[PDB]
Amino acid sequence: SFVEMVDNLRGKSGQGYYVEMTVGSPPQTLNILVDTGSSNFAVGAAPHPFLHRYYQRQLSSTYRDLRKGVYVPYTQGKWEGELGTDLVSIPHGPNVTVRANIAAITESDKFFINGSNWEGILGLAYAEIARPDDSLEPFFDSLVKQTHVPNLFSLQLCGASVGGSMIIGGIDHSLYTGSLWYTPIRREWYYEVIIVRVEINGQDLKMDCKEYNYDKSIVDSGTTNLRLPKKVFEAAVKSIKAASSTEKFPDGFWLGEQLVCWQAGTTPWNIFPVISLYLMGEVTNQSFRITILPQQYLRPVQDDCYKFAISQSSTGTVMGAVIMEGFYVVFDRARKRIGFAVSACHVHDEFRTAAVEGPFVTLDMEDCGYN
Ligand SMILES: CCCN(CCC)C(=O)c1cc(C(N)=O)cc(C(=O)N[C@@H](Cc2cc(F)cc(F)c2)[C@H](O)CNCc2cccc(OC)c2)c1
Repeated sequence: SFVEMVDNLRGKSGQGYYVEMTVGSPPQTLNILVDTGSSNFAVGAAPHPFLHRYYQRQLSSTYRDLRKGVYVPYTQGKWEGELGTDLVSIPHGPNVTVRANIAAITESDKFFINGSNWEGILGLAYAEIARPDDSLEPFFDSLVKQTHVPNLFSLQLCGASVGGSMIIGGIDHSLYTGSLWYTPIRREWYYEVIIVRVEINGQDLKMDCKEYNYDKSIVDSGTTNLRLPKKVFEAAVKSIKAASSTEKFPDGFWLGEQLVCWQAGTTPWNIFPVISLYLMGEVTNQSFRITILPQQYLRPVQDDCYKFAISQSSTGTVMGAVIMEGFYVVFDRARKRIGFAVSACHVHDEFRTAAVEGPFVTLDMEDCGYN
């Protein structure tokens, strides 16, 4: 826990959350995107149309070239660069300084975002998915090994300019209400989890639960939307369409292409269903659920306009930012588990509320994992 880290994240809707950090000596301040969906720490190290500032190795007395190139291909985009090590600090984070690996970005493609206000990315996931390979120690591992910071961190992402908190080294009890519910981290590469059941407005989607994790399911703060496998995505859109059949929307809408609008303050929230994702518990045949409100998957962009924040995937389920926003998420690396709880900055609806509830009985949860 720590009071100094409570409101240390900012960003703008759909553009990711970022925390401030400093690299080098003397300290070079840079806004770094918080990403539990990758494992590389990378910062702009050369001009780019979208970068307001960038890491200048030359000006840091502590830089150290590792003399190795590097590139990382995300679903979204990619960047290329040169590996090295330098001293890093998080102003509004723990009170420590560590020498970590740093990918100085020299070239990028569809990575940086115009007006995002961040110039680097902090992959908080495990070594196994780090580039060039799992020998390039990710930041958090370095932090844990060099300092006493406990091997744990939590994220409180709040919707709307946007903000939230990244509690390094623990859990801050003033950021959530109710009980925390844990789901096992299936394997230490991405923050993989297993979804055992899915319901829309109470109705079980009735799909073989292997489909829910077809390929895999991960907790990705570096992705905006809720990303579902083809078969699942189709099932939901069909279910969500019917629920809101009272009104009609262009196909481009359900495809995330064109937004929809309503006379300011008249958004028909009630016609959009809640989605319940049931996760594997810590005990035998036990699980729990987190419920998302349409206020979470209908991202805001005169009138009130929104984008359908649920898109299909070819790489498994992705519990993105919009899914994390309603809750306080705990990445308990030490106990290989992820905890969920109603956030202090939860979404609102006079007649409905996002939640984390348990316990539930769910037989054969192991069969839900894909192989
Ligand atoms: C956060 C800003 C919001 N953006 C920004 C662009 C509009 C999104 O909404 C978005 C949409 C999509 C999509 N439409 O599918 C994909 C990504 C994405 O790829 N994010 C990674 C971090 C990242 C943020 C960034 F802003 C730009 C960027 F290029 C990448 C993340 O790490 C992916 N983890 C899974 C993984 C897959 C393959 C390879 C891996 O290797 C480790 C990991 C982000």
